[PDB]
Amino acid sequence: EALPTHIKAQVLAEALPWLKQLHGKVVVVKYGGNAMTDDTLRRAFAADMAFLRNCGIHPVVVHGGGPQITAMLRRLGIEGDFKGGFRVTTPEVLDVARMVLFGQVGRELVNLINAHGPYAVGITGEDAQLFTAVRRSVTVDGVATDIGLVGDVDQVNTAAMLDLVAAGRIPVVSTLAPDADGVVHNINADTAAAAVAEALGAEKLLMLTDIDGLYTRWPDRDSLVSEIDTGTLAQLLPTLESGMVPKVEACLRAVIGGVPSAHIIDGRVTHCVLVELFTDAGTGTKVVRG
Amino acid sequence: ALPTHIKAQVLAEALPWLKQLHGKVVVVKYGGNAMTDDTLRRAFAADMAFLRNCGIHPVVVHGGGPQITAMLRRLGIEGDFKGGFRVTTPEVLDVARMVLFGQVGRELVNLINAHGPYAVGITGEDAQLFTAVRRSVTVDGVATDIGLVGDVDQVNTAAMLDLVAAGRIPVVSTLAPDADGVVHNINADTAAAAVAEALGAEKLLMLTDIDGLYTRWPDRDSLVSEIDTGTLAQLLPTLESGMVPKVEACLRAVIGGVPSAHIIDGRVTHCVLVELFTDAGTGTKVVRG
Amino acid sequence: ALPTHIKAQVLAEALPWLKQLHGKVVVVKYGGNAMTDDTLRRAFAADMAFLRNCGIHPVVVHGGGPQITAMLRRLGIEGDFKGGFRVTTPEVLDVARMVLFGQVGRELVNLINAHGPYAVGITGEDAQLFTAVRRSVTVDGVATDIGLVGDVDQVNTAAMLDLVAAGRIPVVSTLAPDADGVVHNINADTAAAAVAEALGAEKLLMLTDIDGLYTRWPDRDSLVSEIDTGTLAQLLPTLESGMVPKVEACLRAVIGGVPSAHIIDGRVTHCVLVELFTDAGTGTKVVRG
Amino acid sequence: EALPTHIKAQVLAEALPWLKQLHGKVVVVKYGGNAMTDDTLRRAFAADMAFLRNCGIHPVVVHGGGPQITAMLRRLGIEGDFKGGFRVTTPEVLDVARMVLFGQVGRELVNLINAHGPYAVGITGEDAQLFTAVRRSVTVDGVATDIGLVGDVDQVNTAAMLDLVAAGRIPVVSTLAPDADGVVHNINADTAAAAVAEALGAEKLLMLTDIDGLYTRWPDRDSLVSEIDTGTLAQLLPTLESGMVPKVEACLRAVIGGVPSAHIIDGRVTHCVLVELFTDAGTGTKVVRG
Amino acid sequence: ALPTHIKAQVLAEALPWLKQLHGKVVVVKYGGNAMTDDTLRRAFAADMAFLRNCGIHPVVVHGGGPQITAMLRRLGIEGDFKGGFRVTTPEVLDVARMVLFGQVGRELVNLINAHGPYAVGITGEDAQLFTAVRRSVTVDGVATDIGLVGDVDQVNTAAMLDLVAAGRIPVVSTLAPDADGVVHNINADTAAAAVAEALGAEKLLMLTDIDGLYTRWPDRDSLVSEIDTGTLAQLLPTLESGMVPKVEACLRAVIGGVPSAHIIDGRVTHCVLVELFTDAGTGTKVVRG
Amino acid sequence: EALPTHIKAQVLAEALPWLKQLHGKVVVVKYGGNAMTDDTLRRAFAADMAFLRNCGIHPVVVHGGGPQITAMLRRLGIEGDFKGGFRVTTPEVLDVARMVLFGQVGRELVNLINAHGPYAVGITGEDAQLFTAVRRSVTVDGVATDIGLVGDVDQVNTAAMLDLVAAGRIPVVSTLAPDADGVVHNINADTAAAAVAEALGAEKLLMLTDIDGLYTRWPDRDSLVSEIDTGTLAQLLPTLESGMVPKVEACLRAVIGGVPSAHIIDGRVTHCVLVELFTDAGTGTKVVRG
Ligand SMILES: CC(=O)N[C@@H](CCC(=O)O)C(=O)O
Ligand SMILES: CC(=O)N[C@@H](CCC(=O)O)C(=O)O
Ligand SMILES: CC(=O)N[C@@H](CCC(=O)O)C(=O)O
Ligand SMILES: CC(=O)N[C@@H](CCC(=O)O)C(=O)O
Ligand SMILES: CC(=O)N[C@@H](CCC(=O)O)C(=O)O
Ligand SMILES: CC(=O)N[C@@H](CCC(=O)O)C(=O)O
Repeated sequence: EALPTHIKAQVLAEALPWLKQLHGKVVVVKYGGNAMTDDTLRRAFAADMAFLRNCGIHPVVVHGGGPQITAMLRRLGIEGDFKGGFRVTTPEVLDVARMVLFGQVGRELVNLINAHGPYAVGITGEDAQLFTAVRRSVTVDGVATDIGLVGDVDQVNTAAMLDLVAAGRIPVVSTLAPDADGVVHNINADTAAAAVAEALGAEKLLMLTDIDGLYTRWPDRDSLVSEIDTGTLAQLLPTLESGMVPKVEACLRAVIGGVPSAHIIDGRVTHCVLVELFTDAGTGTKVVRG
Repeated sequence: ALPTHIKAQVLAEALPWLKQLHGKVVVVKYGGNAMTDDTLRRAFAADMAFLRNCGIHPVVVHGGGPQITAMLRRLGIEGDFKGGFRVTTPEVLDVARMVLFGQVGRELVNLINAHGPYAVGITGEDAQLFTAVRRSVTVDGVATDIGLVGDVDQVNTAAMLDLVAAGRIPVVSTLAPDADGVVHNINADTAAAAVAEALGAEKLLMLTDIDGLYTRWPDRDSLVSEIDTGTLAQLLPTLESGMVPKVEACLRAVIGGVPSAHIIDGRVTHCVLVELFTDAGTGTKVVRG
Repeated sequence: ALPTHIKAQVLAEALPWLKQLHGKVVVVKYGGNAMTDDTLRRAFAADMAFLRNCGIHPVVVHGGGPQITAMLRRLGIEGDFKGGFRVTTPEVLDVARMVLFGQVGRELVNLINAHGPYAVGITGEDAQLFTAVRRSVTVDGVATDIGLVGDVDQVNTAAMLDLVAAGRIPVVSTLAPDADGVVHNINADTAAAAVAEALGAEKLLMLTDIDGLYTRWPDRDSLVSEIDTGTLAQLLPTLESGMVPKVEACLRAVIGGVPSAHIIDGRVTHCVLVELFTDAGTGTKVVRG
Repeated sequence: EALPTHIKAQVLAEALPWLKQLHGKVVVVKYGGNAMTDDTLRRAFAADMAFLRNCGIHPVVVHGGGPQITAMLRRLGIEGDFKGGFRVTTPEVLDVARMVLFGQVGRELVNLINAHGPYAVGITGEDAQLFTAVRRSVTVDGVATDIGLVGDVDQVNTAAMLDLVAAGRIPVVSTLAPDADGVVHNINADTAAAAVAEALGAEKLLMLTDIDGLYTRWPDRDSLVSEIDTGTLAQLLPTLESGMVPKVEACLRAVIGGVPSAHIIDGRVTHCVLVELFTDAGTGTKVVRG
Repeated sequence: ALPTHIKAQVLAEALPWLKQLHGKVVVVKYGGNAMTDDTLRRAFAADMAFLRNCGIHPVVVHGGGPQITAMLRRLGIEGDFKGGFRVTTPEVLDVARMVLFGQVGRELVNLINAHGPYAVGITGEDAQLFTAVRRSVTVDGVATDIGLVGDVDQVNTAAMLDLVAAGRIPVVSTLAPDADGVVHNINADTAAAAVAEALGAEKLLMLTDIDGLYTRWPDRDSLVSEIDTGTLAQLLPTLESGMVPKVEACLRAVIGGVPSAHIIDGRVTHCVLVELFTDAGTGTKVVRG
Repeated sequence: EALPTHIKAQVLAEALPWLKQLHGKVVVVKYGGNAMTDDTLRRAFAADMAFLRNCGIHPVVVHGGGPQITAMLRRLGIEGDFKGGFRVTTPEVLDVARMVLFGQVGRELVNLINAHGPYAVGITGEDAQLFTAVRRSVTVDGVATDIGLVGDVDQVNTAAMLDLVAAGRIPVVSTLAPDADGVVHNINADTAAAAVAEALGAEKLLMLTDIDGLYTRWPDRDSLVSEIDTGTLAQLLPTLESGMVPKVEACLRAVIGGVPSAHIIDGRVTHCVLVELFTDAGTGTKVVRG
């Protein structure tokens, strides 16, 4: 209210280059962290999805739900663990993971976005075979370890996916997918978002995180980088904290696969999506090909 | 081992019904043993792929009462039913939605998708495809609040028909928001009839764990193969409580313009093919009267 | 220098209006200092590109009175105005058309096209997109022939909406043929209102070189931020002659079904963004009453 | 009636793999022999065409009419003969052949199919220049012999043809076609069916015949083959009865030209088309590439 | 040898009629000497290609009475006419259909297709494009059964207009099934008028072996260049029997909404171009009155 | 009136080969000279455009206006000149040129054509960025000379242009266009017509001129040529009168760029367009590739 009108006009006017770049384009947004627990942040995130939609941009939301899965497994008395930052997934764990991600977490996000209109539609790789999985192992200090029904996205039905977007819908993706034999696997949502971004030819991949950005020499807070190329970023990979490794592996996968830029942004900031896309604050970390 | 001239005649006799159903919507209420027995559920999924590959447009509406009850038990959530409806607190809704959409519908989508890229899971929440209005129930003349239980109110018919025209088979979990965004749990039988009417379906099929409608249960000589809605409405107060929702659904759909509704025996492998492409006279057919 | 959390809130607060305008036509009357000052005209063109890149469909109707007068002076053509309209001989029409379509509209098309392939210049002559009917004016009760001056008569709404659906921004020069093919000059304010009504625009924006409607000009305490068409029609005979065409245009558009018309201050950089995506309460909003 | 219901269900269920393979695909069916004279067989054939149509399959019927042509020529007192299994065709014979095939035989089939709906449409290569002919000779013991206005299908308008099928029609093709100079030639219907099958990218070519199938060492009835590759089948060609040579030359042409399989089936069997397509009886003879 | 400025004016004078017919259906009844003489039939086929390549949509309905009679003679089938219609036994129908569709229509399709991929032969049997209803005739007041003779009953207008929109020229043989599937022979003049009305044709052209309508046959001073349907209905009982079907066809078409029907001299090379693109006043034009 | 009807029929019938060649095709017509000053010729030209339109042909009109520009500059007291047959173009001259061409000359032609229906739409390269310019110099006896804001057509938006034609419109093109930096240049209308003809894949380019045709040895009136190949025509280029050089450079550009034929036709003849397209008078000069 206190802000003079000519200043508001200038903020709107400065969005124009970014509206032109994104009009009619796909933007994949990986949604997770505390941005899915704080109620103000969640409603702002959903409003930003409706914002993109009402500018003619095509958002695609890919969500996680690690803590919600862990909580439900505890409530049911199912003992489990993690190893490479991935959840060890028995058939029993997979059923719970799928039921929490698609039947609880994805449902809340669909309903939050739909307070703005008939846009959000929940999907998994199972639906219309929209994408498939291949079982993956993880490295426990150089040795490859079986962790059950954990997968990487293998193939994606680009055409059917873009058909949802053509109808004016915002796909909300829960990261489960069948392999070639129909066995459904749990996929880390960061890696799935990168696979979807590459497959759909997205103009950008946004990854919400609970951090200011990428630090090259953590915990040295002077090591924070606003922009980095994939060559330099791949060298940091052995050095990074285990919590960032999927975020970086996803950025590398997307940008090496042709997505013009991927962005690690602070999901703790209200309207972080609008800040990243329509402002030139230099905030977060931008990854480009190099 | 069957002579080929006999197989040919079985196939040839399907032709009148292929003609009647080609390009038409068929709403199938799926539940009971057809959903839990492994032979029956695989045959049901195959029958959905069969309809799809004849150019027929199936729409599956599924239930999941026992699965919900089992999960509530595991989580220690005690609840009641009233007038056949589950008393739905916000906690019960969350579990119901998570079981129906994240477990039961998921099993059917995967079973159907073994045949091709056809099944898509949806609730009324998705693209606001349908809405709910809160309903009460009258237990001994008094209207009773049972929480977040709804009836299907409005349906985006155009969007639904676009889905089936694109060759998808909607697998519908019966949850939907009201006008204020509050998600309600809807009884799946009532929902299937509402969807059948809204989409202008040519048939409503209601899978049940019984041979058909008995006027004098359990006497198998009281079984009715075909009945009009007028007579069936008179029979309704006399029927066993387990059949009431099935009959109320058939009545609503057929009075709402669906040419026929069918209570069919879901214990029979390929019950959908038997009902649609054969003139066995099995189950109970409901027509307008 | 502005904190990022403040920029975010400015952007977030545009969302209700992005929703209201997405896919809708907005007719903008462009003239006055917004058309001559180099900072304002570049911001106006950028605002048209802004609307286009939000999926909104702007349609610009421009004036050019002073530019016409200047060219007539250079060519030695002496003429008059009557009742605010230019006495239009065939010679005056040729100059008016050449200045409006071949000079003024050309500047705006090029300014907008610095942002992309959007602007297309058109008069009613092109594809017979709209027609004129000759009008007279009454000066002291007597109806006076003022030559080839017209009002917008019929509009090919379907063709115009096809243009904007294709992502083009029509830049309209206000000239049009009558039923016999004779091209008339149309006052741009009256034309913008006629186009807004014909296209079913969601808003009509009228850029003016004033803060808004004053009931007691020049006293800035008589400024009206919102008014209904009934009260505004009563105020009309009392207003300064410079505001009469602006008010008559708003009245015609809103009585003709446009949800709201806006007299906004074209002296303000980005006046279009301010009006549409901000709730500053600036200018004068006209609604049906 | 006596057949138990669970058996009927199983027969229907076993059609599913073949319905999936043929849904949305073209199937060319060459119709001829006694299946066009017996009234029960003819109505069953037409019902099978309506069956395919009402499963979302796209049948294209190509018909012959050798005996009907011969009968009309006899009625008119026009003397003629055969040489390489092909009719010697003067201009006078061509006019009669065209009038009988398109104006009599094709008309009966169109009306039989249309008892089931508005599907069948009669066409020749003349109509919309749907296909052209090139004059062909035949070999009389190693010497090439002119037999008049007899042709092979040269080019086919694949796009216009598929447009008829897109409108939900079942083309009924009489095998006459103009050459490049407009001279209409009579084309053997077996060879024309193979040319149409190749041109339309058909999934299968079905050839109705008055025989159990292909015998490799006729008349040894133990030489009947249910499946044979084109390499092996081409070697039999000099050995075969003159009545089968067009059936085999058509199968070879279609399958070498990319049609996944061609089938010689017994047109004496009611609903032979349904038996072949939706049953795994192993009946008839299937030809595949080898 | 003709001066080029004269050719230019002949071409320029076609423009009003190109405008009237562009995108419109023209139904042409083809028969008589225009169908048998080799110069005339080649010019007729070329004129059909001409219309097609102007964006006009010709639909040809052809006859073949003498050809049918000749084939029946060769086959030894004796038959009669009654009231101008052929007594149609199943045997006569088979020959009529085989001659009309398998011989006469084939010649025209091939002649037209020398100019491009345009002509397609169809009867009412094909895709059930039109149906017949059995008709009798009254010979001296008594209604007489004449076998499988029909009138055009219903027409799939949408399917026919799809054909011409795809750039095809339908060549129609006048045979069609009734409601029970029985194919009837239809008089081609009556059929052409029924098709013209059903397709909303802009013109019906009826080629005839005469200069036009004579009120006092054979006196060439009784020739009528234009007449309204009211007066022409009064003249009908007075006309020679050979003109009756032509006049009854024009009356039916124009009373059924076709703007004009034309009896034109098929003995004249390029009679179709002369009628449509020239204002010679030749033939007889029938308009509503 | 005096002309017998069978002669009129034959004139119409002889148009048929040319109607078949042009149906559904683009024809670019450069309109200029006295055909834009004589009132009978102008109305005949507009009628010929409506004629083409009502035969299903797609005309595209490109117009000039040299004398009208010169007249307006004189009225305004702006001194200017020519050098290589091109107008020396200051910013001041460009503004007048654009205002006269688009706001006066193009307007008269649009209204003349529209007396026949809703067909003509005026456009410049500025509109929807339909085409761009690159500044060009001219040769003054072997030395390259800057003549201000004069351009050649550089790129053309073929798709957007054909969209206007698909709606049934006749584009009337005024030859102004921006360069890559937005600076609008004046383009010689002959060269622009050739660029548009090449870009749209036109079947023919027609250039109205005030001459009988191309003379190879002017003024020898026996040197008039009805047809010439581009190889031979390029050799004449150093010899020709300065007034024909753009006409020839345009024909060469169009035909070398793939337009099947370009035609220099006498704009002094009423209905010259119909004479050229639908008559085989051999009039004018036809240019083909060689
Ligand atoms: C394989 C794996 O770890 N999946 C994640 C899915 C959700 C997320 O990525 O946050 C899990 O927690 O089970
Ligand atoms: C309101 C209500 O009881 N809904 C059902 C939904 C499942 C079903 O109908 O089978 C329930 O058990 O919760
Ligand atoms: C009739 C009339 O006065 N037209 C205006 C057009 C321009 C404008 O409205 O600004 C004129 O000054 O000629
Ligand atoms: C060339 C030739 O023999 N044509 C065949 C056509 C019909 C058929 O193949 O059965 C004929 O009998 O004349
Ligand atoms: C019923 C009838 O007489 N039909 C006509 C068809 C041909 C025509 O009209 O020229 C006939 O002679 O058989
Ligand atoms: C660069 C140039 O000479 N343009 C031309 C445009 C019109 C025409 O070609 O006739 C001019 O006269 O200015």
